[PDB]
Amino acid sequence: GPLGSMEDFVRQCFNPMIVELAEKAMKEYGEDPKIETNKFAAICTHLEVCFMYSDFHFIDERGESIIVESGDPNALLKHRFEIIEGRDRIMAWTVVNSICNTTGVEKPKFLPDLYDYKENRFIEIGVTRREVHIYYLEKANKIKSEKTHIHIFSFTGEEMATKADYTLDEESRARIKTRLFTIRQEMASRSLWDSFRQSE
Ligand SMILES: O=c1[nH]c(-c2ccc(-c3nnn[nH]3)cc2)ncc1O
Ligand SMILES: [Mn+2]
Ligand SMILES: [Mn+2]
Repeated sequence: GPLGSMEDFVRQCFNPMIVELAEKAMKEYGEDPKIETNKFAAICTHLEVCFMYSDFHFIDERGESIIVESGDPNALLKHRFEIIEGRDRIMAWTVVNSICNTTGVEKPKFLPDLYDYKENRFIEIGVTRREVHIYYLEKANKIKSEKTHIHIFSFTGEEMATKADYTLDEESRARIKTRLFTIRQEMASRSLWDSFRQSE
């Protein structure tokens, strides 16, 4: 079929909030979304997975973890996750320092993606177009800090997580995998996938 533009794919297939946050992130690092387009799409995808990982997960009045998918969570519930990704560098470290001084949890050396108030740990989310194990190993080597939990998704449904602890229920992680499958399939119909995959 005809080759589409990755720009078009991104703007048509990700929520505008995600696209804007990705643009802001690339600007901050001196990267042009209109030239590093596979990167733009990868940044959107990862950001979306971070949001999806956190979506609908609360902690109840009794202090326990619950899932609320209706868009009307009662006011006494607290979000289970803090989202660190998507924030500019100053605000991200501000949020991390806050958590670390509050919870007593040690300070990471690089910004992680989420903080889990149930499991009391930072999470690094990975999304890879390669084998999850190789990618798990790469993230781990950069982290070097036994505290941060790593959770890797691929575009083909494989996951790998620290100590085989997957944090979330199967249905939550299936939502993420279904979304990644949808992204891959749509890129493929626009003849964007092979390149996108190979560029990692
Ligand atoms: O885990 C994170 N990953 C990424 C990410 C950034 C760029 C790319 C990329 N660049 N060129 N192609 N892809 C892929 C992932 N950003 C933040 C993360 O926490
Ligand atoms: Mn990150
Ligand atoms: Mn990440």
